[PDB]
Amino acid sequence: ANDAPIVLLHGFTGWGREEMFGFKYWGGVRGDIEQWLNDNGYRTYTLAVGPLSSNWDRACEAYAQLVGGTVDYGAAHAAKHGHARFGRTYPGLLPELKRGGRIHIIAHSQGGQTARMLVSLLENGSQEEREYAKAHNVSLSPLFEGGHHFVLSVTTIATPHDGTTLVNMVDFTDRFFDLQKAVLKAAAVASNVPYTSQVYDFKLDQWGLRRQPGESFDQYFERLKRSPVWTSTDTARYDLSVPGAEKLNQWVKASPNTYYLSFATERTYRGALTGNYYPELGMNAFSAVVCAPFLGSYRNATLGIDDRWLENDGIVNTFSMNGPKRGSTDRIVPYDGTIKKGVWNDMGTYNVDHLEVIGVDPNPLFDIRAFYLRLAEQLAS
Ligand SMILES: [Ca+2]
Ligand SMILES: [Zn+2]
Repeated sequence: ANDAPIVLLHGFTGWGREEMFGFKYWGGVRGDIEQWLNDNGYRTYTLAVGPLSSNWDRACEAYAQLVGGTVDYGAAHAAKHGHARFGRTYPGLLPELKRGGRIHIIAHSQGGQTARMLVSLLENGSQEEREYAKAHNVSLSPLFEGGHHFVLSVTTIATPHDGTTLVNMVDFTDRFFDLQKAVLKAAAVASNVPYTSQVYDFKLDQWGLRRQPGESFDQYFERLKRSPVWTSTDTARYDLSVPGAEKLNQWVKASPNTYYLSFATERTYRGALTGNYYPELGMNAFSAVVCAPFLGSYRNATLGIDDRWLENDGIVNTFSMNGPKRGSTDRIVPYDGTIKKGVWNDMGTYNVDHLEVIGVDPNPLFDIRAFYLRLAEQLAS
């Protein structure tokens, strides 16, 4: 049926094609997924947006990168949260978008919540931003007007649509920055070295946070921990939690003019005596040692977290991935050989871990190339 190019969108880790000395978030140690899709004749682009920023801030950045222009976070939103209204300036990867072009988004991890929110803003705008604009006589980003539907279909991989319990870990703060550290390591990048090039830009202009000359990432992360991008409600950290994801689900709905596709991942085995889930062999070392124990055993009746939630891919509960449920009116149906419009098409669950699926961690039985080509083909169908 269609011609749409594909835009790749990372999660709460992630970086541009030139960052990390060319080590690709999409493809990691296996290769360059964008290159493969392009070689195969599927036109593909990569967005880079603040890994730790809220989905709102991320969707605003994404809008700017796509159509070109200066990031506008909304004057009501920036006033409420205490950060800059305008951010950086982009050329635009897809100027055709201005004349009725369309796209497909392939989104990993938190990128899936962002892709959802982008769609919902494009279609509906923000009532709150429209009113704050009229009321204080300031300018409004066209992102907030509504009526701008240009995303034809959204595909999510290992997305915490309902939040992930990782956030409830007692040392979640130190362990989450340890993961940024791990993803760094997998790119042959030290955390105790004060690099002179950017390497990994967290894109915190709006918070006025930037890494300093002679500052290592270890040192940078300590500061980040104490900044509003870790401690405010306007953070990846918040939209990632269970209550945070459910809040997003209350206003971020499936558009009827988009097709939605979900892929779940798992890398655990159930223990028969405990009913706990444990990391399979070959699961990435950091999630194996640090995150998966906790994820496979944390229950919390007040949060409605029971045995359903224990299966996981090393970072996100598997139950969370098939589509938003908590606080949502979206429909989820299992893939029947056809992609239905306006609902979540549950493409099933793959025995792959969170970082193996984008190839950041090796997995020789996972045929990452055929995986992505099949996705590309399905989107074109
Ligand atoms: Ca592995
Ligand atoms: Zn913000």
